[PDB]
Amino acid sequence: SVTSAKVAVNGVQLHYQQTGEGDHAVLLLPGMLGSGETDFGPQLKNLNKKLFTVVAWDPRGYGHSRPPDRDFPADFFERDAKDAVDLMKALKFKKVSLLGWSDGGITALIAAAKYPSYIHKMVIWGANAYVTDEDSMIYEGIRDVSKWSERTRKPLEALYGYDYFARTCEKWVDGIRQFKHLPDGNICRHLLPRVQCPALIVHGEKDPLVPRFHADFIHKHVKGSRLHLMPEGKHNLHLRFADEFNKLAEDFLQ
Ligand SMILES: NC(=O)[C@@H](N)Cc1ccc(O)cc1
Ligand SMILES: [Mg+2]
Ligand SMILES: [Mn+2]
Repeated sequence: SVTSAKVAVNGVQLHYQQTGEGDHAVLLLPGMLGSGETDFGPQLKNLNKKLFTVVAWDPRGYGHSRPPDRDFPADFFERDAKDAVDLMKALKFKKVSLLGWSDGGITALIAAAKYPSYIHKMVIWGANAYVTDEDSMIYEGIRDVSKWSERTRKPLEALYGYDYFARTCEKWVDGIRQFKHLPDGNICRHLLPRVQCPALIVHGEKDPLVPRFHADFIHKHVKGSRLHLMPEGKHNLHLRFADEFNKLAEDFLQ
């Protein structure tokens, strides 16, 4: 059973889902336009409820954390990272582990680096710490939700309605473009060496959105990290291979 609610954090009413009675608190961080409802069903259902207390949050402007509407300032990943940690603190957790997917993995990396005393362990997949020319072709190619996959679009179109979905996606691409102009096309290359907790980087070898060199780079610069490659995994490996992923995550977190 899962409970949904909102809590006031940094001027916004953030929505989140929570389940479990475990003493090990875990936050599930969704990707672009994601939410606990669309990105973490299998985890909120199957992660061990005796071992963990699981929380899946909706970044401001995403999921049900509306208003406000989503905007992408130069520091939007850092703003989400602060909101995520403040949300867990508002929920009274003294320390937490992070499971971050894609943009959520980027967010998790930043949170671990900026609030090291609050993060126990971290599991991230599909994240990229910077943008290259190869990446540009990829994100520019997804700007138009019209060309998106029918199966991948349906859930977001249902949650937000076509208009908000389409527009926010365009604004997301515009936000990423700004990183390309910065030195090293940096998003969080500089924070990787500051992650002090045990980290597990998972990557689907058939991931069509994030080239593997991005996972290799994060693995290289996050001290003590482990890199797990899934031969058949794509970008949504925690959903397509949920039992395998959940087992992997549960083993690492304990
Ligand atoms: N779903 C998300 O959170 C995006 N980070 C996925 C993505 C990665 C790289 C890209 O070039 C484009 C899209
Ligand atoms: Mg450089
Ligand atoms: Mn929600």
